[PDB]
Amino acid sequence: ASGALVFYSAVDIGQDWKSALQAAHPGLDVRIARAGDGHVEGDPEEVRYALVWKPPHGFFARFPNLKLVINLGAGVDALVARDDLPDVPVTRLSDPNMSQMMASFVLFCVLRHARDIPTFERAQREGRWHYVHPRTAAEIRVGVLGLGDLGAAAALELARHGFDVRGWSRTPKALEGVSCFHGLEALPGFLAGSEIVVVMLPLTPETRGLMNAERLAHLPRGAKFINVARGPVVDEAALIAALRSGHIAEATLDVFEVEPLPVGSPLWAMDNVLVTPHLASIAIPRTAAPQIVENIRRIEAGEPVLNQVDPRRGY
Amino acid sequence: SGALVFYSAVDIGQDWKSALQAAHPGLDVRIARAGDGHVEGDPEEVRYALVWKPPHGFFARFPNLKLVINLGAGVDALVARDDLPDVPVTRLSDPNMSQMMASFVLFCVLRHARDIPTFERAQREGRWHYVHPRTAAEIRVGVLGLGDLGAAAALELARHGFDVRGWSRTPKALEGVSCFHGLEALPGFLAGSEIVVVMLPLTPETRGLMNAERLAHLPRGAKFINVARGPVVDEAALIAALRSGHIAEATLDVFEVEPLPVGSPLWAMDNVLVTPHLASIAIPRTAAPQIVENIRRIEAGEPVLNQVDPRRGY
Ligand SMILES: NC(=O)C1=CN([C@@H]2O[C@H](COP(=O)(O)OP(=O)(O)OC[C@H]3O[C@@H](n4cnc5c(N)ncnc54)[C@H](OP(=O)(O)O)[C@@H]3O)[C@@H](O)[C@H]2O)C=CC1
Ligand SMILES: NC(=O)C1=CN([C@@H]2O[C@H](COP(=O)(O)OP(=O)(O)OC[C@H]3O[C@@H](n4cnc5c(N)ncnc54)[C@H](OP(=O)(O)O)[C@@H]3O)[C@@H](O)[C@H]2O)C=CC1
Repeated sequence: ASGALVFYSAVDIGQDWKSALQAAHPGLDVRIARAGDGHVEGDPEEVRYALVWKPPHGFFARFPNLKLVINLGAGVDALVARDDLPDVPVTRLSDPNMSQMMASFVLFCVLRHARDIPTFERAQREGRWHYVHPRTAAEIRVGVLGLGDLGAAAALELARHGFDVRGWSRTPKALEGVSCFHGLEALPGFLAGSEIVVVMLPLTPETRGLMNAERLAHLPRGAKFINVARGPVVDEAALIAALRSGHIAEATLDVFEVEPLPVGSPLWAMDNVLVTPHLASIAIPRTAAPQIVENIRRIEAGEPVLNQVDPRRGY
Repeated sequence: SGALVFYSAVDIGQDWKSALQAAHPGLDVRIARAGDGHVEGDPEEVRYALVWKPPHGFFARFPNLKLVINLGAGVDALVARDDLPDVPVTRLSDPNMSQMMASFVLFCVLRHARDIPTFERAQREGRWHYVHPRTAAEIRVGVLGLGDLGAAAALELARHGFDVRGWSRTPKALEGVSCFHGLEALPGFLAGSEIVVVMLPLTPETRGLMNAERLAHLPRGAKFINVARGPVVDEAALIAALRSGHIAEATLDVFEVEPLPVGSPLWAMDNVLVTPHLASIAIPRTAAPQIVENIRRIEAGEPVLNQVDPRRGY
């Protein structure tokens, strides 16, 4: 006995999401809220599901019969910090296609550093052919901070390519072919062995500024630093200082403390830093829709929903 | 077992010697002198030769040679020699080398597929510009050559969700890859390849295969990767196709003349990535086992692994 789904995003095409959802669930009542103020036509009491990205303040209070919130990203740090969040299950998008895209992107980042590509790019700009003897993957230790839906998938993929892979999480995890560390006490040792490090942590009060000057100093000199998580997990000023002193040799950064990265940032002009504009992975309507309609079915049947977030923890 | 002679001006003989002796205790390994190939000891005891571009007449020093092993996966220079002895000729081709090449090809493809050169151009201008990412399933990737390296790369590309196709001389079946074969099918193979990866050996048939005409069969805006041999591509024709925008971007590990001459237009192109011929390499420790296994086989009268056809050139 399905109710209506309301959609809000200023940065996603409502019609694409609507078409995909209706293909997965014929006859689903989908209402596209208006960008900016969230105004939506129809009876708001019929709305039971909300698929959103950064909706206006008070948006959820429009819909008193809301049974389910779905964030349009894998991250929920802004959503869970809201004062108007209703006391219902909160879910995020986290499908195998998103997983694959993120894992492939992380692999690209790691391989790019592992195969000395920034050295060749620097040399190419000078018109210089200079052979550098390649290293095998087995020689290189790669650490993944976070072993969740995305982090574990990336770690497992890195392991397939022959890297000596390690992972860090909050609680114990077993992951075949990956050296698993857990807890804050183990973090220095985890970092000490990570020649290449990949940040795949959600942003929470515990992770905010985790990679500060002290944590960066635990990485071995010449480490390669990749952030595909959230910018404020890293103390950006401290990363810059560590890049400038040569403690961090190179970095690939998809996320930043302030996005877009301000024009004045020293990171722009550094030829040992690769800046991507926060697009490591995204949900695609056609492949994201099935899990959404499955959660609609579950909420109406009284079954527990997939990909539920803990609003207190923030992931 | 007889003695193995080693020749290379660009590989450390001691590392190869140590690895071979670990895999085959007591193996008589003789390091020939760089430049002229002079070696101490009785040359009649030498039965195996592990070489990279040895001097002219090098093999004629060793009349009891039973086996040649090239220190690369490619053998185009070796098989063109007038002094090559009529014995089995093998190349290095181990699963570690395979993995390294496959990972490198994956890096190249992902770099193009995820629009990285666009972000690098933008970064150099201090400009933040979002470009909506494409799923791997939307992107067709073609691999020219489906051998030890080519098939491994194609299979890896398929794991990442790309619509992968492959081209070879004779029919091949490769799970999850659209296989084309023969010269008649090449235009159609290329026409569907948004990203193309050259993984062909250099032979008279493949030399200049990717000429102006073949490049024109690729769709406009194609991304072009060469990790094979430079002369498979008509370099001047590639440059012209880059300049006209028919080829959007390229990643080139190999060139007609290596090192790439300083005057080449390719150096200064921000849509071209130049790497200095190092896509994949043999590592002594993991390459040695197959070499000592072929020594065992040649002495037992068993057929050798990774034999090349000197007439065909691979
Ligand atoms: N750049 C981009 O475009 C994108 C970025 N992201 C970001 O990636 C993040 C990761 O996604 P995903 O893997 O699915 O997240 P998950 O919620 O599935 O997993 C989070 C992981 O982080 C660990 N973790 C959380 N807090 C701590 C802590 N204080 N100390 C140690 N480990 C901690 C968890 O450990 P445990 O389970 O034991 O608690 C778990 O291993 C998202 O939250 C989002 O911020 C996601 C998609 C795209
Ligand atoms: N850049 C670098 O650092 C490196 C480059 N290489 C290069 O990679 C090349 C390929 O390696 P590898 O996969 O092991 O080689 P293989 O010898 O195992 O396979 C060769 C492939 O090329 C195909 N082929 C040959 N001639 C033609 C033709 N005329 N038309 C169509 N297809 C053709 C073959 O088809 P069929 O099977 O039907 O015969 C086969 O699939 C090597 O020759 C070497 O030059 C290798 C390692 C490192």
